[PDB]
Amino acid sequence: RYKPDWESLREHTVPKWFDKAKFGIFIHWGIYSVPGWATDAWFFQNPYAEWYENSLRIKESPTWEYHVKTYGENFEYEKFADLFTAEKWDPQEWADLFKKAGAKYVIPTTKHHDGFCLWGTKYTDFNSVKRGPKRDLVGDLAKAVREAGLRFGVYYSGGLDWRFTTEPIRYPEDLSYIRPNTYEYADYAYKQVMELVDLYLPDVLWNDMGWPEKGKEDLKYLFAYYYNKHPEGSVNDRWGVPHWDFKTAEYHLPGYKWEFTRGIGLSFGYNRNEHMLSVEQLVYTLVDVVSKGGNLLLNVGPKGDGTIPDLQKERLLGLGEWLRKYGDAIYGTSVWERCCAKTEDGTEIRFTRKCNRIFVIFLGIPTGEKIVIEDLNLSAGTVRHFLTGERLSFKNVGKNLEITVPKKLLETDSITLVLEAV
Amino acid sequence: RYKPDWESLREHTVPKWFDKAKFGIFIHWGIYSVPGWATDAWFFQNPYAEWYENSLRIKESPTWEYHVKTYGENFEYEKFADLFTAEKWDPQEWADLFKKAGAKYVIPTTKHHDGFCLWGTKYTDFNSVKRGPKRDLVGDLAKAVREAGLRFGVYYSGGLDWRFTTEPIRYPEDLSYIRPNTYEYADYAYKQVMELVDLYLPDVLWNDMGWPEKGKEDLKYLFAYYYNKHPEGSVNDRWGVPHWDFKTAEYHLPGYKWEFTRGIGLSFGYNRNEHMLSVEQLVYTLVDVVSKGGNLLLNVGPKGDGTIPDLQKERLLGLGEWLRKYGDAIYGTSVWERCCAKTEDGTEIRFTRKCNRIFVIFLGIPTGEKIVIEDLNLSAGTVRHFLTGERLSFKNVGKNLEITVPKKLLETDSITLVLEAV
Amino acid sequence: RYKPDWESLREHTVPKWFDKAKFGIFIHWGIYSVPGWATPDAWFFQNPYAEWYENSLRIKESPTWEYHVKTYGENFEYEKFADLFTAEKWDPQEWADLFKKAGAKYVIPTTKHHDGFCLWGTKYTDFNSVKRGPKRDLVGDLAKAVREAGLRFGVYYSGGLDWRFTTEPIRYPEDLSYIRPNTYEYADYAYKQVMELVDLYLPDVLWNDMGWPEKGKEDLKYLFAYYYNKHPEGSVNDRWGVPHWDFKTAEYDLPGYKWEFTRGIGLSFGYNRNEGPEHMLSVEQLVYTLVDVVSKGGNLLLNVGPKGDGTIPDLQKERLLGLGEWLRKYGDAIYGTSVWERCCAKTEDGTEIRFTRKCNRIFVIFLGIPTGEKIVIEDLNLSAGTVRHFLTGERLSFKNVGKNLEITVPKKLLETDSITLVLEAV
Amino acid sequence: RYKPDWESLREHTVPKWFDKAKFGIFIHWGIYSVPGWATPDAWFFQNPYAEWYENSLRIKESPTWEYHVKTYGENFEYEKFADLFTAEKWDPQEWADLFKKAGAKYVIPTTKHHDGFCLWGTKYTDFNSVKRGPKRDLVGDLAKAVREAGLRFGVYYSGGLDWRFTTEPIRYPEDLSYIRPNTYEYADYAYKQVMELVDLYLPDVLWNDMGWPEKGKEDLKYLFAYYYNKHPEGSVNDRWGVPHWDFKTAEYDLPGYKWEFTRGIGLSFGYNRNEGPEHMLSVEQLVYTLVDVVSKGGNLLLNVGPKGDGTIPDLQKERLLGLGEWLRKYGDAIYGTSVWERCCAKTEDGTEIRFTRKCNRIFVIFLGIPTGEKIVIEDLNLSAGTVRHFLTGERLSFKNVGKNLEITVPKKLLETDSITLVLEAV
Repeated sequence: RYKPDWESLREHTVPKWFDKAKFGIFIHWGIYSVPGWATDAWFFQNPYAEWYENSLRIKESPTWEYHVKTYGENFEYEKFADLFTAEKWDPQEWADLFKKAGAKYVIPTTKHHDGFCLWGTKYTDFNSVKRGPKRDLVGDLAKAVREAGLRFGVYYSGGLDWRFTTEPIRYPEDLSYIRPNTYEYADYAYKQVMELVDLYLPDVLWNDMGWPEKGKEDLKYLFAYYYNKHPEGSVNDRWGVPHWDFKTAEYHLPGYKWEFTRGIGLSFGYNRNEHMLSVEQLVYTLVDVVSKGGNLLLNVGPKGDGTIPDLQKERLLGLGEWLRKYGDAIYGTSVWERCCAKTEDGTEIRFTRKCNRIFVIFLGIPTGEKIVIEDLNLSAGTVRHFLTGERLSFKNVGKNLEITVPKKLLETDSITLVLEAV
Repeated sequence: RYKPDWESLREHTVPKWFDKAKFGIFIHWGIYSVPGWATDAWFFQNPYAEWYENSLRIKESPTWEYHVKTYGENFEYEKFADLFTAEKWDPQEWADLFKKAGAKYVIPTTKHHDGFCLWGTKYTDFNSVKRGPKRDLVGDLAKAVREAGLRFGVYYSGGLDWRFTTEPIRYPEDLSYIRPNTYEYADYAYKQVMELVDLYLPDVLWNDMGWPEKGKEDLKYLFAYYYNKHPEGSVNDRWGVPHWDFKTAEYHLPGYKWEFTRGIGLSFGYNRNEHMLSVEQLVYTLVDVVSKGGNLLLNVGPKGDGTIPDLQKERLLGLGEWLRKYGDAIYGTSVWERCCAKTEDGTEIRFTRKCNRIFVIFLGIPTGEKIVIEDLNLSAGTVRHFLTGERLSFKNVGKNLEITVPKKLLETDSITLVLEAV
Repeated sequence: RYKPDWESLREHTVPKWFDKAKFGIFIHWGIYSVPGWATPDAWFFQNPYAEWYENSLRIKESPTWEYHVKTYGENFEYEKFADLFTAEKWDPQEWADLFKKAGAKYVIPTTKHHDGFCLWGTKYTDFNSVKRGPKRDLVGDLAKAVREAGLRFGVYYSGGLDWRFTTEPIRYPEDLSYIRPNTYEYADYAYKQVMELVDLYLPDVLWNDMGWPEKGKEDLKYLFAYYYNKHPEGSVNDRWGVPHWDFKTAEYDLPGYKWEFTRGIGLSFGYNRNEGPEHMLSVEQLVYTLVDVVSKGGNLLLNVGPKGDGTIPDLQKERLLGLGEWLRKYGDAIYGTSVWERCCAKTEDGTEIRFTRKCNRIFVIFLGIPTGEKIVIEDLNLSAGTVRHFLTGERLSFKNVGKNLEITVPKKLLETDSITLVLEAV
Repeated sequence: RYKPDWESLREHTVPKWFDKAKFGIFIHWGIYSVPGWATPDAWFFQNPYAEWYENSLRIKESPTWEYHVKTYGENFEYEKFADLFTAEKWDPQEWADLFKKAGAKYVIPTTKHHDGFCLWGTKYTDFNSVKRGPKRDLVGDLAKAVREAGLRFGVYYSGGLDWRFTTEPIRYPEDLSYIRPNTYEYADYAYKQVMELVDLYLPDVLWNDMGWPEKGKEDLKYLFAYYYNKHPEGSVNDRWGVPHWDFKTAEYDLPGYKWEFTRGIGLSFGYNRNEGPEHMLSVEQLVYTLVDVVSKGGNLLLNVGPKGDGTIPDLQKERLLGLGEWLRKYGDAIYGTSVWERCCAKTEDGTEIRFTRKCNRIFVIFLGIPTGEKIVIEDLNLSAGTVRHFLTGERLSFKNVGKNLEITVPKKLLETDSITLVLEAV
């Protein structure tokens, strides 16, 4: 039984499925998806479309100029809640896209910074049941995501809620005082995350932007309650308290579990003006992250009508096809003695490990047969072209390792050459 | 004038009437009185009928099985509030029962763990004025209790309120995190106890299960306000702060005032399945408690219709008759140099003291005339059969004391032989 | 057993002996007693308290600074009075028997006053009576003498103030909020010294002064639990700045808690040469103070300021024995009493009256003796039964007359009392 | 790099070596080892722990107080055992090779137990092994010997308890909440001493005991960051009373965190003369304890209590080598394993069973060897593939039969095992 203090809660370690999953889908979707527009002066020129309302409150910004042109100056940001009808939304079609993309978990924004809630919460009427789609989007997405056999978590903007503030964030230091600040908000955040736990029992609680100072001691109780109901549940590292199951990162060997998050593009919310990572670059991000002990949480930004855009869908299916082929070198693997290496050509290389098996993943395919890995030595054994299963020649030449893999096998690979030694 | 800090409030000592009263009546009565049913796995097999709702939230328990049989699985615990009509309730009949039982104070549950309030509180509609009896039960019981010349206090479940939680207590350690937890509850508890003070000015504030952590500093102010309005008021020791007027106990020579509480049976709330303490055993509990500096708070559990059950009433009237006879050896007494002694026969003995007078109370009546009290010596004087006032022979034989009391006088006593030395 | 948290420590109520004691002796005695001198907003510039001599000396051009420079010299540091403090003619058995005869039930000397000098052989400083002037453990030897005479023994300790740890004087009352030792080192020192007093002498009272250092306040829940588990009948005053205390103190309806009034037989606490009998209370005024305090639920802690050589001046000796004769006589109306429903009344004439209580008996103590047989107490009625003259037991005639009470005491029985007419209602 | 705040310090997970180590040696050795004596609610009056000798001695009329007065005399203070502690026949290379042969992967001696005596040349007290009996840095010389044998080296430190700073004994368990050093001085001392151990010996485990002084708890976020940045493979137990720890401890579904069970080969931790083989575990019981602990995700920290002269008694020596032979054999089922889906099972006969895991392999360790070829494990089914006898590798016939598991192991292969039948599922 977990107790509500930091010493006891650190008994809860990252669950097995999370370390083994490797790849998950972030979904940023709300009333900001309706306009879906973006471009130290970062907040004046904000490339993140989820931040639309903040950008709109800055009357000197490009966002305000776009809004007046499109919707008119008398159109409050709140009004987007009536436009957000998600008419073309099919949660089974989403889940199946995510499944074929190779994802093992999915995490939608239940409430982003703008305070709009995508479920039928009883602590505010500013929600998707009373407004917009007249629908519990979190609950319907959950059923569908799990109908596809995937795990389901929830994002919650605990640290920011612009239903509780009026002045915008213009500079990064404005974040230290433009927060809800009240005891009432601390209660509200606690009650809303407890509600998500009771209604949807998520496998991940993914907070953002810190937790209200007045509510930090509540998390002792919230985590104990969560873990005692759901020990395979997990918690990210954005609460500003001394517990977390995994760390997060946006810039990118650790002994702790962590997770790298980014959009297919730059923006997390849908952005009309959009800069995208090719299929190839997304494969090299996945591999590099997993080789260093991490999971990749890749963000999809749907449109207001519930459709995932064209350029996003095709990057995701291209990722999933590469994962059906090279999945055994990704899923369920631990790190090696080191993550990295190069060739004389200048091709980078990444290692993973399932038992005594170890996978060597090239970020690219070498032109030539004779490949020379700088500063690697292998202790005897047998080494194979993973994809074909074909035995290859190898010897140790000094500090380097010489391997020759036929042109025949190189042409079968897609995006990465993958080998496998025992 | 009392100030709101612990150093000043400890100037408030237990008032005179409380130490002199010796015997009070707990009354556990609410919507749980309607079903009135009970049997480390204590919470699965909970013999306390007040805990019905908690037991019902455990779907694997005998309570849930009884409830489905009797009321059906679609019957919410809250629905008992409409059944709780207290139609046969007569508060003057209660008070007069308590008076003849020998009680000097009465304490009903204004709000137990289930959160239902027996007065017309303005901070929730889950109360006896809006629901059930359409009546202020705390206010009517108060008037009647004081019409009989008795003092009136209030119990309040500050530490537990199941209107603010959904998950049940299964194990004792669940109590450390399954509490309301919010700032809103801390305010609610403070406001509701302030309301009881303003409406009913009780002579005892009897909290239960601790006070919300977020509200503990409020009690500085609440106690100062209470004492400055009502210096003869008193406060129990279940707030989890550094002040109290008397201690409480459920298991049973101290320099501090305390109070032992138990049901006539095991359960505090009415329990169909019910194990009762005979009249005799209740007399020996009273005496033993008072001889050690305590008061006995004995609990009555009425039925939903407002009647105190048969077996409870008869135990209470049997207690009160013994108190009309031997009351001067109980009421208004202080402890002696020691509480206790035995005879060679093995009969226990207890001492009390009014001035230089001291009472020797046997838990039983010896068969024989010659009685031998082990390890007692008396400094000269005169020693009498309390009930008859008759002088007796006595001498000191070593460390023991020999007394002979005629068979004639022994037969007049009921339950206890009582003597009196000067 | 007591545990070290404030909630648990409230279980320790005031010991029955201290409640019943009613009267005890303070003793302010130290190296300040050697010069033994003070003057007849600006209290610290013209300090009439001889204990405060070093502080006054630190204030250039104070009256104490005049008397120090002419009498001892400017180049003569206060610390060196410790070698002049020899206690030549000290006899602890002579003190303990004086105090016994005075009616006192407990005795409390200053083990360390504000100047930091310790009157026992503490191991945490050499600035003490064993290494310096007396070459004697004064606290220990007085403890034994006091205890052989059958009295309880407490210790005073200046926790909040130690001038061995500060240089700058207190000039104004607001200076007390910052001119303190302030260090963690000082907090440890104070804790270790009071633990040492507990272990060596197991006193019946721990009487701190001037608050406890802020950094050491949390230590006191450990020290109090430690003290009480070794000595359940121990007691603690209210000058530590923490939630727990056994009795309150003061130097200036009734309370339901135990408290203690303290004052000198004279004005100054430490011996003052420059203080004649005009600043001293007579035997009458001392009995009136005792009765007044006791009727309000307190003990009186009366201070005696001895000379550097260990003798108590005759003036002070005299008043103590006079008090004791009155207490040998009227003691059954003082010792072991409680408060009545009210403390006070007065006659139409103007003689103050005070009340105490032992069970159903009620003592009516007049502060003075009326010069007429017909006595009218204003604004009092009695529950009646019988009212008698306390000393002889003789029943008197009395009647409630409206809001007042009327009572006939023969001149024969008024002449049997000393200082106070005493009656008794049952 | 690690930063000094609890949130940042959770980044330091338990080092892979400690997770994989499975078995280490405690060594309780000090001046208490000289008398080396204890007895066969009231645990402190009749203490069977020889380490606690000084505390027992402080309790007048305890069994330890009897044995001290007759054997050494009443006037003989516990402190002077430090001069009798000479470690005449101590050889650290002999210990380190015993421990190596026993299969241990780490070794942890008491650098300072509750009595405050330090087994290294600390500069913060003279009450240590360099200035006193051994005239030797015992911690330093054992560290080198342990490290030359290829083992990891930790340090035990009694932070929460130091009897050089308290006089009064622990008589009851509630006394531990207040009879503590309590000063800021003590908090500084403990911090400086453990920083000194870090700087001198850079241990692989910091094993505190009895909590950390409350006034020093905030220091530990600085000390932990300091320790880990100098030594990332370092580890810290859970007896400091702060949010951060690397493994939990105990002396009495599975956990997902690392923990450690500690117990003596006998009852007492420090050497006890008055303790024969009836209070000692056999080789069988030690292997059963190790397996049980490891199947539940812990290491076993087995304590050895050496004599004052530095020798380990033959009884204790014997059991260690027996264990080691079993671990030389079945080590691939212990070292570097993890927990399986469940710890335990039992046969219909009643032989307990435990599980461990290396990748896809699953070891079925019987606590005992069945006396029949047909074996029925209750309430278990296997994912199957193949089940083989671990030692020989030979594939066995097996079938799931309802809720149980059936398995035929020839008598020839049952006779190849020592103490435990071991199987293996792939």
